[PDB]
Amino acid sequence: TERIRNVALRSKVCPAETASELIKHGDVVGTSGFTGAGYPKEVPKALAQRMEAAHDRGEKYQISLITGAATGPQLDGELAKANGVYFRSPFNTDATMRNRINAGETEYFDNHLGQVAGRAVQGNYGKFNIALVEATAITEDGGIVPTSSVGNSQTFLNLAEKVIIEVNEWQNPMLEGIHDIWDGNVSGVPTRDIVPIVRADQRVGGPVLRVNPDKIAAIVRTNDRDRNAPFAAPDETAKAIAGYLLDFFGHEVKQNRLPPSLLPLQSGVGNVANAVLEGLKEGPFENLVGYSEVIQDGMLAMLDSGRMRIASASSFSLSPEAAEEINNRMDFFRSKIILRQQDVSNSPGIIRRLGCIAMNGMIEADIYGNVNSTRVMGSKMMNGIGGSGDFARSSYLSIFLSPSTAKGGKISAIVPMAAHVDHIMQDAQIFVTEQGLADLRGLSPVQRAREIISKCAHPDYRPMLQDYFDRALKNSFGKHTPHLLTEALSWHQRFIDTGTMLPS
Amino acid sequence: TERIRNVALRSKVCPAETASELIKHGDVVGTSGFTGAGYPKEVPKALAQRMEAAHDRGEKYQISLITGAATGPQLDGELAKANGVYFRSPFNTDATMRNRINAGETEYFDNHLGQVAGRAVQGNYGKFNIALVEATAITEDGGIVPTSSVGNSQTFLNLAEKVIIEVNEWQNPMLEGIHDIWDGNVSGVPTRDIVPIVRADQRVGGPVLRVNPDKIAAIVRTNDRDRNAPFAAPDETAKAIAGYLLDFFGHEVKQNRLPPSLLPLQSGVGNVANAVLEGLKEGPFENLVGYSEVIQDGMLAMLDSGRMRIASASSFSLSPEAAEEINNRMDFFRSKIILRQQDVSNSPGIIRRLGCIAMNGMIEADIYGNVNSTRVMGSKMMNGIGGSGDFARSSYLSIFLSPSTAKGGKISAIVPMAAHVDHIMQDAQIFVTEQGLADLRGLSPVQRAREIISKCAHPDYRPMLQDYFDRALKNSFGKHTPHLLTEALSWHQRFIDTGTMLPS
Ligand SMILES: CC(C)(COP(=O)(O)OP(=O)(O)OC[C@H]1O[C@@H](n2cnc3c(N)ncnc32)[C@H](O)[C@@H]1OP(=O)(O)O)[C@@H](O)C(=O)NCCC(=O)NCCS
Ligand SMILES: CC(C)(COP(=O)(O)OP(=O)(O)OC[C@H]1O[C@@H](n2cnc3c(N)ncnc32)[C@H](O)[C@@H]1OP(=O)(O)O)[C@@H](O)C(=O)NCCC(=O)NCCS
Ligand SMILES: [Cl-]
Ligand SMILES: [Cl-]
Ligand SMILES: [Cl-]
Ligand SMILES: [Cl-]
Repeated sequence: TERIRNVALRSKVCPAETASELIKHGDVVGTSGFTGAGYPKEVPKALAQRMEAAHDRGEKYQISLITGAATGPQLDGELAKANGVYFRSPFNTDATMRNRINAGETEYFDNHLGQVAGRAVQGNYGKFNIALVEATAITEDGGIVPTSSVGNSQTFLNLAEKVIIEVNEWQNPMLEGIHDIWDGNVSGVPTRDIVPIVRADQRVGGPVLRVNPDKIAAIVRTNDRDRNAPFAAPDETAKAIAGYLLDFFGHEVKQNRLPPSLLPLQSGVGNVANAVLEGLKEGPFENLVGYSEVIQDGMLAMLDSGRMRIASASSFSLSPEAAEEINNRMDFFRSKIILRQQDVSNSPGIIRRLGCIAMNGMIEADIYGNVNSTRVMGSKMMNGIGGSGDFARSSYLSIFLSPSTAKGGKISAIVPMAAHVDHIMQDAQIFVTEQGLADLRGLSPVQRAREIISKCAHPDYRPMLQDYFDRALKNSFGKHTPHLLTEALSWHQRFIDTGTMLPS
Repeated sequence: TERIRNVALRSKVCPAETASELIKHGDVVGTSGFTGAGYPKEVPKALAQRMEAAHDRGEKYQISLITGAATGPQLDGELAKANGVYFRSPFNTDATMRNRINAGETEYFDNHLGQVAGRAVQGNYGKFNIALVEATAITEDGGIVPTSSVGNSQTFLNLAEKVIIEVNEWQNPMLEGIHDIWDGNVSGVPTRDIVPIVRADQRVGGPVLRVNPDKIAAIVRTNDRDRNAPFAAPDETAKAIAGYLLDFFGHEVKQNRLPPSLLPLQSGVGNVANAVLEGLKEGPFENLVGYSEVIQDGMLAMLDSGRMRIASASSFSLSPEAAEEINNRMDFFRSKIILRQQDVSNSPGIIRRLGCIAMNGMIEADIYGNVNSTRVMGSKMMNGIGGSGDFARSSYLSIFLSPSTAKGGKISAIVPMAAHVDHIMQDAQIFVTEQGLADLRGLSPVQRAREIISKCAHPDYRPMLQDYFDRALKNSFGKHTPHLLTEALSWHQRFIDTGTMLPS
C-alpha cells in the first residue's frame, strides 16, 4: 500500500538513482544502519554505480561515510567495490570495505558507538551535508518511523543540511511503536540532560524520528532485505564456553552476589556471544532483561522461550532466517523489544546505573588480561571496537568470551602480549574459553596471569605461556607486570613468518 | 575547642598503639586518604612498629590496604618499610611502597578511582574487617566530619566490621561544611540512583560521614600534618606546554566551539598542571569552573582572583604555602569549594553530562596515540591509572600533556608502540608537548601518526619515528594501524640494555 501516510511529502518522491545525485564529491554523509539492520540500500547501490562511472571518466567522487555502526552489502559493500569512501566511521563488517581499510584506501576510525553522536555534534567529522535514513513509514504529521534499527539517525537528521529518506516496504509495519526516541539533550552541547531511564524496559520518548520537512530533499520507495551473515550453530567449543559461564552465574547467585534474575544483559556482536544466549534460553535464570546494543538471533530465542521478558537495544541484528521468523511473528515480539538511539543504549551513565552484565567476544587476550577486539597482528582491522568499550568499562561485570585458539589451532587466543589493546585489565574481570573460566576480581597482574594461563589457555600453548611468564618473572625490568620485550610480540611475528604460532 | 561533640563516643577514645592492636594479620583495611591528604597517620605508624617486631620474631603480620587514592609517608611509607602489606589498591605515590610493588613483595591493582567503591561493595577485595578514617570532628549526633579529602571513606565505613577514627587537631575546624556526602546509591547494589548533579557547584548531600556508633571500636586523638610531594615551579618545558594548550583553548573559543568560560576543568597534578593553571589565570577567559579530583595551588589562586567561580573535587593537593593560605582563610575558600565522595567526583555519568575537559599527564604515547600512564617498559609501575580513565573516556575533550622526552633525553615519550596501554586511541583527542600540539579529532590512525610525529615528537627522535612509520607502511601485516612487530618494542629494550633509546 502507501507507507507515506503524509499526503504532502508524497510530492518529494524521486527515483533512488535521482536521489543519489544529491550526494556530491567530498560530502560528509550520515546514514541510518546499525550492523546488518536498517541501513539505506537503494540510494547507495545507485550512488555506487554512479561513482564507478565517474572514476573511469577521471572524475573524483568520494564521500565521508558516518553511520550508526555496520551496514551491509548494499551500502558498505557497493561503495567499497566502487572505491567511493575516503573516510569511514565508526564500525564496519563488510569484507570489501574491510579490504579498502586494510589497504590504506579508506581512512577509518572506530569510535566508541555511544560517543559517535556527541562527536558528530562537536564537529569532529566536519559538517554533515547529507543524512540518508531508511524508514518503515512516514506518519501523517511527518514523523519518520525507523526500521530494524535506530542508531544515530536522529542526530544525523538534526545535523545534516539535506535529508533523504528510504521508505522500505520490506520492513514489517508493526515496527511502528517499537522504537523510543528521546527529544532530550543526550549528545548535544553541555550541560546535557539527565536521561531518566531507571529500568531497561522504561520508555521515555516517542515512536518517531523528527525532522524539518523543509530539509527533506528526497523520498525513495524500496523493497529490499536487511542482509546480515547467519550465526554459527553452536559447536562443542561454543557450548563449553556457554557451560562455564552459566555455571559461574549460578555460583554468583548462590553466593548472593547476583539476583536469580541476574542483571540487565548486554551481548556483543558475533558468533560466540550469540552462542552464550542460546545457552541462556534454557538456563535456570528467569525473568531476564536485556539492555544491549543489538539483539542477535540468540537474544530473540530468549524472548521466545520467555526466559527473557524484554530486551532493550538499538537494533535487531538477525540472520536472514531469523529476520523472517520475527517478521511472521511481529505481533509477538513487538511488545518484548524497545529500540533506542545508540547514544542512549550505549550511555555509560545508564549502563552503570542499571548494573549491566557485559558479554563480549575478542580476538585475543594477553596473560595479564588485556583484550584485543579489533586488530589482528596489531595492524589488520577486523570489525571495530563497537560498543564493547562503552559496556566493558561501565558494566557491573565485564566478561570476555573466545575459543582458546583460532585458525585451526595455528593461533593462540591467549598470548604473551596482545598486539593491540582495546580493553585494559581494569575493564575485564572474567574470561571464558572452551578450556575454562578465569575469575580475575581483586587480583594483581601476576595473579591474573596465573588464572588466565591455568584456566583459559589451550594445552598446546599453556606450557609456552608458562615458560614466558616464568622467565619474565625472573628477568623483567620490573616485576609488577613482568614482560620480556624481546619475546612479547614474537608469537605474532612467528605466525606472520611461518603461518603458525607453534614453534618448529 | 573539643572536637568530639558526641559525649557517648568520648568513652571510646584510646591510644594509637592500643587501637592498632585491633588490626589483625590478614585483615582487609579500608582507609580515608586521597593523594597526600586526609589519610590516617598515627594508627598506621603504630601498626608498622608492631608488624616489624612480629616479623623480627618470625611471625607473619600483613594486611590488605584499600584506600581512596595515594596516602603519604605515615601510611604507605611506614607500612611498606615494615613489609606489612600483602595487597594494595587502587593508587600509590609512596616510593617505598612503589618499590615493594615493583619487587613483587606487595600485590597491586590500580582500579579506576571512580569504580573502587563499587567494586569494594561487590566484594572484589573481600570482606572489610577495618575502616580507619581521619576526622576533623565528631558532631553532636555522631556524624564524622572528614578532613582534607573524602575519598572512599563513606563506603569503607559502611562495609567494615569495626571502625577506628583518628580525630586530627591539625586539621582546620572550618573544614566542617566543605564536604558533600550523599546517602544516595552511587556504588551500591543495582539499580543505582540517578546522581542528580547538573551543575559543578551543586550539593546533593550533607556535611558528615554516617556510621553506626556501635561499630566504632576506637577513637584516637591525633595531631599530625598531611604530607604531599613539594611544589614544582614550572620550568621552560612546562611553560611551553601550557602555552600551546592555552593557544588551543583560545582558538576553540574564537571558533565558537567553546564558551569564553570554557567547560568544567579536570586537571592532574604535575609541573605542567601548575603552568596550565597559571596560564588559565592570566588568559582571555572568565567564569571558569573546576570539576576535578583535586584542588591545587593554581585553583586556589583563581578562586581568590575570581577567575574560577567554584571548584569541585574529592581532595586538596596543596603546597605547604598554599595550605598556609587556605588554613588562614578557610572561611572564604570553603564557600568556593565542594569536596565530594570520589565515586561522585569521578562518576562518568556526571563527567559526561557536565562536559568536562580532561587534562592528564602520561608516561608515553605511541605514534597512533595510544597512551601509557603507568608502566615504564611495560612492567615497572609508577603511580597508577588513577582517575585518568574515568575522565579521559567521559570528557567532552581528552587532552594528554607531557615533555616529549624523559630521562634527560635518553627516552622518547613518543614511541613506535607503547609498552603498556592505559588509554586507547578512542580516549585521547589532543596531545601537547613542548614541541607543539596535535589535534587528532576525526583522524584515522595513520592520520594520527602524521600529526603526532610532526607536532609532538622531539626533533632528535623524529627521524627514527618517521623511519619506523614509513617502513611499517610498506611492510605491516595490515595497513590500518601499521607496525613492524620485529621493532615495535625495540626502543624500550634498547633502554633496558643500554640506558638510552638512541642508537648511534
Ligand atoms: C572479536 C570478534 C571479531 C569475534 O567474533 P566471534 O564471532 O565471537 O569470533 P569467532 O570465534 O567466530 O571468529 C571470527 C573471526 O575472527 C577471527 N579470529 C578470531 N580470533 C582470532 C585471532 N586470535 N587471530 C586471528 N583471527 C581471529 C576468526 O578467524 C574468524 O575468522 P574466520 O572464520 O574467517 O577464520 C567480534 O566479537 C567483533 O567484531 N568484536 C568487535 C566489535 C565488538 O566488540 N562488539 C561487542 C559489542 S556489540
Ligand atoms: C604519568 C605521570 C607519572 C606523569 O607525571 P608528570 O609529573 O606529569 O610527568 P613528569 O615529566 O614530571 O615525570 C614523572 C615521572 O615519570 C617518569 N617518566 C615520565 N615519562 C617517562 C617515560 N616516557 N619513561 C620513563 N619514565 C618516565 C619521570 O622520570 C618521572 O619519574 P622519576 O622521578 O623516577 O624520574 C602522572 O601523570 C601519573 O601518575 N598519571 C596517572 C594518574 C593520573 O593521571 N591521575 C589524574 C589526575 S592527577
Ligand atoms: Cl543520565
Ligand atoms: Cl577488581
Ligand atoms: Cl546518574
Ligand atoms: Cl573523533
